[PDB]
Amino acid sequence: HMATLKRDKGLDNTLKVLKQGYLYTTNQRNRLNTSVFQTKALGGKPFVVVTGKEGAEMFYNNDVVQREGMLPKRIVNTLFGKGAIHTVDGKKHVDRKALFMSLMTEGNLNYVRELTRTLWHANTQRMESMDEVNIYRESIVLLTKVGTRWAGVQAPPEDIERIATDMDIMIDSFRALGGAFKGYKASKEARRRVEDWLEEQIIETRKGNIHPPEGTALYEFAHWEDYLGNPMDSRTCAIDLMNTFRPLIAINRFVSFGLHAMNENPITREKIKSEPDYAYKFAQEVRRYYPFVPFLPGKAKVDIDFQGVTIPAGVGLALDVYGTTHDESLWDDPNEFRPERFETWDGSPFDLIPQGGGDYWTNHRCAGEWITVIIMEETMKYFAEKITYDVPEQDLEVDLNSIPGYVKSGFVIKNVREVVDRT
Ligand code: HEM
Repeated sequence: HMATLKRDKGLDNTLKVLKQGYLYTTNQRNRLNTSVFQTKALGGKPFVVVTGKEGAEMFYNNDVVQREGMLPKRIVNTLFGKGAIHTVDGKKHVDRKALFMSLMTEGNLNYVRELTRTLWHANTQRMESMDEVNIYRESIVLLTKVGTRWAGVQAPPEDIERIATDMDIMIDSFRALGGAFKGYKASKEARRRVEDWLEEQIIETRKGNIHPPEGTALYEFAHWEDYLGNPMDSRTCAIDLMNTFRPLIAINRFVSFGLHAMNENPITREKIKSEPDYAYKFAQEVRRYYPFVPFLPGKAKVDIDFQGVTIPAGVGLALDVYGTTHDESLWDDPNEFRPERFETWDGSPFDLIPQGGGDYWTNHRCAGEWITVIIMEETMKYFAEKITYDVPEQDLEVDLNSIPGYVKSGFVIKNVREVVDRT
């Protein structure tokens, strides 16, 4: 019958995972000479790490994989929220996921494109006026304006900076993989403030005291009823409403990385300007190449025969996101930033998985992938075409051994000047 699963042995390898970061799984495959291995982590719990197209296709087979209950409790407490869409499976999930996906119309996607473009255009003067601009921060603030407006949440200009900071702390809060860390309680408090704020909007909308536009997240979520005819309770509704735009705000990570790429590979700036298709390819290449999501947790519902081993019923599963997006058999020279690779990509649901794999409607795949690519296209076109700027000496390192993925400096620019033909 099948072979015995190889192990990264140890009672609990969480510390070792954290020390090796986005390279943990590749390091283990390499040293064990295997495509699939088991490790215990998160308090002695076994997880079988799977990768590649075959790992992704199996991970998103709902007949054999459970996702409910597999996120670390602390990460639910800070990043996603109690009872969030990420936390449910089966009919309850498909029903609620349809609500998220219903927002992703052609018009709403066009709207997010236009918002992003207008706000960057409107921000030029501010940025010229600054001695230096930390792109990670400036983009998170700008994207807070985009995301709240797109979601139909009215956010007073005077609150945007605090909101952005709260979002930042939440987005960062997967850094310990569910373990204790110094910043955990601050992350919880950020979450409580943002949940309280949104809950009030939901209640006021349901009472008829405010009138968000039809088709926005706030409107649609406040009024939605599940397959049994019941609304979300107000707190859960606020939680899932946040899940429509916190991750939009999180695109600031990719904005920073994109400017990093454009800096390291200056030909890409010229190509963004010259080739209309190229900004899309560039955006896709940022998502593939840079680290953000390391892996995703699930559980085997039944014994699964996979790549010559048997994965036992009840054991954890970890889909390797970083490893799949850097798989040398999927991506020629996976550690080269090369937007042109997208000229030949067939659109598979199972290779380009930085925001999950599988199906939008029946799997837990990111609802916001289209938005992410849109926002990145517009933002990179802006920085490539609309302004010039200098990049001072700074710490540009992206440490692959440290979750979460960041440019150490945030990516700082100076001497911003609008590009204007005045002749
Ligand atoms: C900034 C970059 C983003 C990253 C790296 C990202 C990544 C991910 C990943 C890895 C998942 C989980 C896939 C799985 O569990 O199988 C996910 C789920 C989700 N994403 Fe994103 N995402 C991003 C942006 C967005 C945007 C912009 C939105 C909304 C506008 C969004 C909404 C969601 C939702 C609602 C889910 C949960 C779907 C479900 O559980 O069925 N994401 N995302």
